[PDB]
Amino acid sequence: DITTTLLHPKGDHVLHSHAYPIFQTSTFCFDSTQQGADLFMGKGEGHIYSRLGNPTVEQFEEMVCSIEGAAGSAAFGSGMGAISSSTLAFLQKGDHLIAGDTLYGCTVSLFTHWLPRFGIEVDLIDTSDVEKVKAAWKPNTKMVYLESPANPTCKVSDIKGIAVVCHERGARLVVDATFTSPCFLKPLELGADIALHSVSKYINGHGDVIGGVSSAKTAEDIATIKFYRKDAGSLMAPMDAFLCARGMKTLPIRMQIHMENGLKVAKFLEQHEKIVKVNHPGLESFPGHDIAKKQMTGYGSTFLFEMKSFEAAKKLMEHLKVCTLAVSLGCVDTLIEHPASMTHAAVPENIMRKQGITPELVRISVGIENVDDIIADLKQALEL
Amino acid sequence: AQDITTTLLHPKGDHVLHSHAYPIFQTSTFCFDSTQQGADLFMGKGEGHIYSRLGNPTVEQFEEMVCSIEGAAGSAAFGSGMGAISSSTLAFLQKGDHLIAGDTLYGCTVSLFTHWLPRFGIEVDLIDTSDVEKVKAAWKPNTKMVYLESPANPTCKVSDIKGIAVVCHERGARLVVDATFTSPCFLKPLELGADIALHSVSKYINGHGDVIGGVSSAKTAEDIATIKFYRKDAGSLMAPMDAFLCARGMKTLPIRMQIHMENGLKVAKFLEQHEKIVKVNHPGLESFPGHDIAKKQMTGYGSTFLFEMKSFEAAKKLMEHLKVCTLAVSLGCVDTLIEHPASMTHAAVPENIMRKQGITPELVRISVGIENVDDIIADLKQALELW
Amino acid sequence: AQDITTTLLHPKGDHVLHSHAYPIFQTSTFCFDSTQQGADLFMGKGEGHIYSRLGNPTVEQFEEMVCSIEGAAGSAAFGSGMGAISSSTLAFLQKGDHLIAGDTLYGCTVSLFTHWLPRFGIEVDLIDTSDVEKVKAAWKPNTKMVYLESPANPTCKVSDIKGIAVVCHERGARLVVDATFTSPCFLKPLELGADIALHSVSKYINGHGDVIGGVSSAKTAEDIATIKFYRKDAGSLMAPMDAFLCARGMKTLPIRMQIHMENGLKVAKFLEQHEKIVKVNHPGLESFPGHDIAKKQMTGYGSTFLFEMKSFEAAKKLMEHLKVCTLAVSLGCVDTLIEHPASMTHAAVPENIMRKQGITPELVRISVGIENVDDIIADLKQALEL
Amino acid sequence: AQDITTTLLHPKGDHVLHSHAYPIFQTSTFCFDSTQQGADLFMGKGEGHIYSRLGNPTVEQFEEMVCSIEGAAGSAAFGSGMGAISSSTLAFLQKGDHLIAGDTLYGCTVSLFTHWLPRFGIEVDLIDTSDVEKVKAAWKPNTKMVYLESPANPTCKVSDIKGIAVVCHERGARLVVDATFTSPCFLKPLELGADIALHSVSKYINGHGDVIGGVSSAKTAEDIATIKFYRKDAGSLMAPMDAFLCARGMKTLPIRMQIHMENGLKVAKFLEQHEKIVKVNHPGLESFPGHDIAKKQMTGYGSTFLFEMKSFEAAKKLMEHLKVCTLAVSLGCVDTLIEHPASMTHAAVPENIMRKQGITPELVRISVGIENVDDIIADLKQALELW
Ligand SMILES: C/C=C(/N=C/c1c(COP(=O)(O)O)cnc(C)c1O)C(=O)O
Ligand SMILES: C/C=C(/N=C/c1c(COP(=O)(O)O)cnc(C)c1O)C(=O)O
Ligand SMILES: C/C=C(/N=C/c1c(COP(=O)(O)O)cnc(C)c1O)C(=O)O
Ligand SMILES: C/C=C(/N=C/c1c(COP(=O)(O)O)cnc(C)c1O)C(=O)O
Repeated sequence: DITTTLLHPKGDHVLHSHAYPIFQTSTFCFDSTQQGADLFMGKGEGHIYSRLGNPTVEQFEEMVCSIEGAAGSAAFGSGMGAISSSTLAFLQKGDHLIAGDTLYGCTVSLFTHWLPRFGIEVDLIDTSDVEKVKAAWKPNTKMVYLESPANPTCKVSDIKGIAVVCHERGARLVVDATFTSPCFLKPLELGADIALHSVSKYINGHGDVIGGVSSAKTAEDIATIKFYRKDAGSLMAPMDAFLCARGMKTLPIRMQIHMENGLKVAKFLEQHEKIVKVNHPGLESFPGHDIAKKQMTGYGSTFLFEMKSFEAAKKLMEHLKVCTLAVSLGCVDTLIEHPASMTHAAVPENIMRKQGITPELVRISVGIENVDDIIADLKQALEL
Repeated sequence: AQDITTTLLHPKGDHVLHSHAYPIFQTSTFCFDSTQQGADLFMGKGEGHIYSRLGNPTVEQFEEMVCSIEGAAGSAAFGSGMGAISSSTLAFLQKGDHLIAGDTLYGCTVSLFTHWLPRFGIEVDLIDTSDVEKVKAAWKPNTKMVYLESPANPTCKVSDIKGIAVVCHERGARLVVDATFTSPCFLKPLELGADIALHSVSKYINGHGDVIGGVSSAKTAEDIATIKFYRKDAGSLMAPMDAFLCARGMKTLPIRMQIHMENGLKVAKFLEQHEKIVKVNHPGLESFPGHDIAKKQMTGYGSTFLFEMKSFEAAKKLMEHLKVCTLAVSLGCVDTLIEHPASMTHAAVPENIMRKQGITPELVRISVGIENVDDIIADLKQALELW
Repeated sequence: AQDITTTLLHPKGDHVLHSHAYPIFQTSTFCFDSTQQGADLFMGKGEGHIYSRLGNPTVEQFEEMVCSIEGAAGSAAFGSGMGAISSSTLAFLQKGDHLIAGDTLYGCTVSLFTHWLPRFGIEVDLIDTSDVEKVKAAWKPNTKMVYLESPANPTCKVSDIKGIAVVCHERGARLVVDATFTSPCFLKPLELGADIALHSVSKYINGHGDVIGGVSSAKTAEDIATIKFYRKDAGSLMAPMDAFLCARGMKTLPIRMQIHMENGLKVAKFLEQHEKIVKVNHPGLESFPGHDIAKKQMTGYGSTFLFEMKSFEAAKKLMEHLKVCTLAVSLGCVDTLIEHPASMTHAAVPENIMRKQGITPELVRISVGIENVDDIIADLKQALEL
Repeated sequence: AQDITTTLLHPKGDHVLHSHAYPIFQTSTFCFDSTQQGADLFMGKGEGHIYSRLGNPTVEQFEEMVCSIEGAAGSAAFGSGMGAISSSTLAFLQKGDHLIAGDTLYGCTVSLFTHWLPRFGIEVDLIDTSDVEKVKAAWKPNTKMVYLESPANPTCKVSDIKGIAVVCHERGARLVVDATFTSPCFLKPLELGADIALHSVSKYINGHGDVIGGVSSAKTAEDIATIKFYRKDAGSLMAPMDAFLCARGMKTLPIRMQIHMENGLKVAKFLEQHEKIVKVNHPGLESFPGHDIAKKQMTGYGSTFLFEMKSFEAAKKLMEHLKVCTLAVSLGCVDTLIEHPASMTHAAVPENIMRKQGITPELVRISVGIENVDDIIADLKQALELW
């Protein structure tokens, strides 16, 4: 399994240190002018300046790279840094982007407010249907951007299918795989060109850092991403890379519990009288199931369910003793949130409708607490 | 008027659990009391926090410190100076807009303005901003922004910020000034007419060579809100631990800058009179073109400057035989740094731009630290006197 | 009743500024509202903080977490396991007192008991604590404390904590137990009758090999107050950053221990049936001397144990041709560690005490991590075939 | 002779992976090349590391900086000043030995010496060490150590270190000096004859009020080894992150101490001439007993000192109405702190020792920071002139 690989990453120890040191430094010394000049031309081994490359950050990069099966990986200050760099490194004025109609709030914001200002045409469309992608296609389409399962509805897209369309028609396929982690979803393995995550979520898993990572199938593309990063300036700080690498050491073990717990909570909720419906990709009733079952080796533990009214949703969210009312996901403890008024509050009403987000929906992120304790907490907030 | 040393040591805000040092909020998310209290914070209603990308208390304390020396309506911290530059430009500029920028800029700003902006349909001209008439001559009906570095990295070329600000204000353009080389102790672009002042905190502000970060300050509440809206989507964030270090570094900014200024001038004068040195580009020297603008618009000088040797081989012999100065890029550190712009910080700048910047293989850039100045001068002197 | 996994993920206490992760109070000192309020806090009156050596909120959060698994009146965090050991013993023992300690202990514990305590006028007898009668026989009118590790470092020798605690209760002596090797998931000494339970946090509790720290937990409020009073003067503090990392590490302690246990047992059994191996000392093996006491007193096992090679040359050959296991001291990390006690962790212990501990150039100690066991066995197997 | 400022900015030792800032070795253990190479390291042969309790690279960098200003054979870092004091005393003293210590000491040092040492069969007398004759009169055949704090916390009482060192040297006792209040910039006890100089690093050395730590330096390789042998068993360690912060703090130590010294003297003179102030105990004042000794044995003054108000009520009124000084214990921070010894730092000192120490409810201790001195003085003045 992946645990051994993550505990035994490639490369040398620094001064025989067992834990890899924190290179809390901005700059690096040169042995000579020639050696420094050589490093700026990409010749020889070594470092220059932490924005171009930091050993502690590179160590975390290598960890993600190996699990993704990439040619390379780039860490950023946030998921949004990885997202904006994995798109604006490639898209320019006159290009067209097709994006999933259902996305994290700030991704909607990026694609909807910023890209069109830079002359980039953007269409949000229902990517759970490959033919809708073929129809939205234009002669200037350079990229398709997917989340799958999507935030917050878990809507599934056919990554393999869309990848074939992209390869045939000369477009990059970019997949935000935050919700599932690289334990269970490896988009590069499905034909995607770029796979990215908010490391703030499962990969770090401890709710104490914000970070992003992007991984590219080709050496050229990862180099472009790092060239953009050098100029856009969204970096992972060395301390944060130390914590992300450290949190990643328990990643495969944490996901196993996340997946089993998310599944059990979802079923509990699904057969409860108070719950209209549960959107979990691992349920036989959920419309994305057959594709998700086939394209993923497991499931994350964040999903959405429907209450009968706003009052009922508020009442449930406000009477949990173990679950915490908070945005974010993928933390070791259970989080709960209300998309309409929180993570997706700023989404234009028209895109809101297309996503199917209403005041009755509540989103949960199941931690690794004992399941029966979290089922019990939900139970008393539902019935009592 | 309370001195700046005092202001930086006593920033406004409540203590947290009576802690003397401001804690490190190494957290991603924040808890809500109720769905209403959370919904409201997302609406901008009420006091509190949601998520560190949107606002982190440790970072916010550092932003308050900066906002207070700058005299701004607000400040935003970033993962790097480049994060601050991207967000202070691309937050306002859009396809069809025109930017006038100084022709002498930090190499990666050159790359940003030259490779990325045009790909986004932004028109860019690099102009000699030391001449206001040339800025006027480059102006177009669609000009939206002027971006300046003064003194410029690495040649110390001085631009008339005041004079340029008048033209921006008459014609509806934002004036954005990168004041990294001088620090906000000595250069306050918002007091000179700029709309935005920004810094690589990586340099003087932090001062200890152990953090990369950026900060941008705006004259107007609206502009700082727009910048932070961009930051939220573009994602260049200062990490809580890095904010804690920069705020800590900043506690000694005024006294460090006083020593930097005085050391830098003494080193420049020593070099200026040395047989081996052809020319010294320090804006505090009377021989420097633009000394008169610099002395009127600033209140001191940073300690990073450029000088000319007789040859490239002479520059290398100097650079490689120092025992106190360290050969490395960056600047504004407590210890003295030295580098060769032509093959290092500015090695990727396109040939025509490098020629217009005046960067040759004979040039050496020094960033003088806070060591005893006699030790620094004796180190340079022994290297210049080598067999 | 809430499960321990849930308990560790939901520590008691107020959030600071609504922060989800508990903040790192990297501060030395704290402000007072008024002279009266400062003065009151110095007298233990009212709620609040003064100075991090007396108490730091980040450190106290970690302390609360540990106090909960142990079932203690209170816990104290220190700069190291040795700080915990020194403070848990010398806070109580004074000139003329007598201490009985297990004869097989961590090397620096031996150094502490054998070099420093007798200089402070404290009499120390190291005796075989796996036999309760040898404890009774070694007793004196001035015996104030019994100190144990079980299973012991590095031989895993098991003592009957519960039987020894009865003797201590009867005779007016504190029982102090170093439970580092087992973690508080599996061994809770305060539940067996011990007065104090301590750990090198550097090991399983943190579990990520990147911090050094100690913790001590006491059955009574008066004893933990005494320990903290010693700590105020001796000055072995846990740093706020390290407390943040230990609390964070501890968030996964129960799942990590479960894997450590099952992994360790599988590796012990593989070695027990390999022809190159004379014996395996794992308290969870049916063939191990104190197995019955250990099954009864503990609810699982740590994954650090000792095995015997045929010669020094074979032991060396094994340790130096492993590709996954790392040659290094320490234990309880996420990754597998391996060490040669005779020349490393216990190199400094006097011949005298080494004879009685049964440590020889042929013993190798492994600390099995949470890697896939099949990878650890494959590494071991490959080295044993050269 | 290279200045101390330069020396601290340019410490000996190789760079790690060419990193300009020294990395933080947040690790517990270290890998061995072979069983022989590890065996060797346990015997003390070869270069390298084993385990962070025995030695950590980031902590050793901080130790070398301290060793370099002290002039020592080696230094050892601890989790606190109290860890440095414990390990500097109990590593040497054993049952039957006798210690002479100053009668005016930091509260917890009093607790250590009067509560813990006697329990270990060590005999202790607290003596007025400002009188060398009183030290000689308290000497016994078994005296093994004299421990001094000078100027003492909180009364600034001055001991003659040099004169007392002569007696220690003649009679085979170690002289241990706690030099926390003055910093190693201004007081170097190893140059005056001490065997051991120690500090709470939590104060001036780190300077930023965000770390608790201790350091002890010895004149002899054998003594520093014994101190470290004790440390490995007593377990008071400086954490790698804390060592990183202390080393970074120490980079500005000389300039910070220069401002502390000047500010502190100016505040003392202001208070000394103020109608509301009865007496000022600053060892830099001509009116202070022991000024002549302090001026001869130190090359400057710390900025923490004590003054006497007309009453407890007057003291409380002053302490509670300041806006730039912060009411809190500790000292040597960049910002100004103020404290009431009688009910705070020394509230736990036995009545007899407190009468000997001279501590009354009328005394206020101020630790003067690096704020502009006019701002600090104006803040004191407005509080002293309250309705
Ligand atoms: C508060 C944030 C939430 N999500 C964020 C997120 C990001 C953005 O990642 P940074 O937050 O920039 O690291 C990217 N991609 C996905 C699928 C996401 O869900 C949340 O929903 O609760
Ligand atoms: C290695 C870096 C050098 N400069 C950087 C720099 C930045 C960029 O700031 P970050 O490096 O992104 O924090 C922005 N603005 C100015 C005037 C700069 O000098 C250097 O010159 O040596
Ligand atoms: C290198 C250290 C090893 N052990 C340490 C240890 C300590 C001491 O704990 P600090 O090292 O002070 O945290 C206390 N108690 C026990 C049963 C221990 O094994 C080791 O054996 O490999
Ligand atoms: C709050 C602390 C104060 N003092 C401390 C101190 C220590 C003890 O050092 P740690 O505090 O253990 O680093 C040792 N030696 C001296 C002369 C001291 O002043 C104080 O006075 O206000």
